[PDB]
Amino acid sequence: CGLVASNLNLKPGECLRVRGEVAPDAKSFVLNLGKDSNNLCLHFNPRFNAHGDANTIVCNSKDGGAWGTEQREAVFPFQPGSVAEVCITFDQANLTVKLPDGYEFKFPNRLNLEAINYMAADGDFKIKCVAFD
Amino acid sequence: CGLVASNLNLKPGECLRVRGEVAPDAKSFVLNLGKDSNNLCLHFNPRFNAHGDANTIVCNSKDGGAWGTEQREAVFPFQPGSVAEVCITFDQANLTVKLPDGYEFKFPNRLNLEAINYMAADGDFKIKCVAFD
Ligand SMILES: CCCO[C@@H]1O[C@H](CO)[C@@H](O[C@@H]2O[C@H](CO)[C@H](O)[C@H](OCc3cn(CC(=O)c4cccc(O)c4)nn3)[C@H]2O)[C@H](O)[C@H]1NC(C)=O
Ligand SMILES: CCCO[C@@H]1O[C@H](CO)[C@@H](O[C@@H]2O[C@H](CO)[C@H](O)[C@H](OCc3cn(CC(=O)c4cccc(O)c4)nn3)[C@H]2O)[C@H](O)[C@H]1NC(C)=O
Repeated sequence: CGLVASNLNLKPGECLRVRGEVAPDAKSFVLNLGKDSNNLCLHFNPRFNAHGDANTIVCNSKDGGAWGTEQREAVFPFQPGSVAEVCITFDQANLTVKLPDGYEFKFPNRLNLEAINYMAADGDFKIKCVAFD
Repeated sequence: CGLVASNLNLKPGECLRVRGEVAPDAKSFVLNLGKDSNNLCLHFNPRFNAHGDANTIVCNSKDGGAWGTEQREAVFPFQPGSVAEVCITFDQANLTVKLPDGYEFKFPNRLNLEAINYMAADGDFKIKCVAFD
């Protein structure tokens, strides 16, 4: 288990930036954002090779412990053995996730949070920097 | 409170860098580092005007919930309403705290910690970036 941060108080429009090292033999990594471990407005899960999936970004939510409906994106701007930065903001409608190689997508905001207060990292990604604009 | 982070996995010799905003009306701010909230190898508390002190850094430890003996530093390179970076490293014997304007001091590692896994901020200091080298 990686870094866990709480009391983030990230408000709408504000940008969370996370930079880390993807392991040379990375299979999967996770960035979870929300209120706490049972309440995630974003589970962000790039799979290099995990759960039968190759080079696929899997996203979901978790509401009161229940996983929501999974969604997949169609670009994979991550390499094993490289540094990667991810930038995330939100409003009441969507989270906007900005990634390397110019790519960006929205994920619906399915929870009712006033602020994002919790972040947790897991898997094959070593956090080097977190910034809270 | 302010930001709380766990699973930091900071090891001897590694540098934890914290940048933030000292409030315009600052009286006091705190960075706590250790194993968890009850086991702090460093309670770092710059006091502009608080708890009987003026322009003094107070340091302490907390061991199993019990506060140690306070140490007061000789330097105070902070001002209200400014940005500040603090860099912390540690080893067997001491924490080394590097402050703005080239100041630094040592505080004994009273718990003999071999890893720092917990950090928390409180008071008139808003964390904007946390980095690991
Ligand atoms: C809809 C049902 C379809 O079948 C599958 O069902 C699976 C089980 O529910 C589903 O996987 C789960 O998807 C969730 C998101 O929708 C989560 O990604 C579930 O994992 C949660 C998790 C695991 N971990 C630890 C981790 O990622 C990790 C831990 C250590 C090392 C490492 O490289 C990674 N953290 N969070 C993950 O197990 C698969 O994504 C899903 N596949 C499809 C195509 O939908
Ligand atoms: C004046 C005669 C009594 O002596 C005092 O006794 C005090 C109580 O023991 C002692 O203070 C405590 O020292 C501890 C370290 O030895 C801690 O600093 C105690 O505070 C814990 C604390 C508080 N906070 C929240 C905080 O920093 C904050 C929160 C909101 C606004 C703000 O400006 C600041 N975080 N941690 C702090 O209350 C003071 O250091 C001590 N002072 C002297 C000069 O001896």
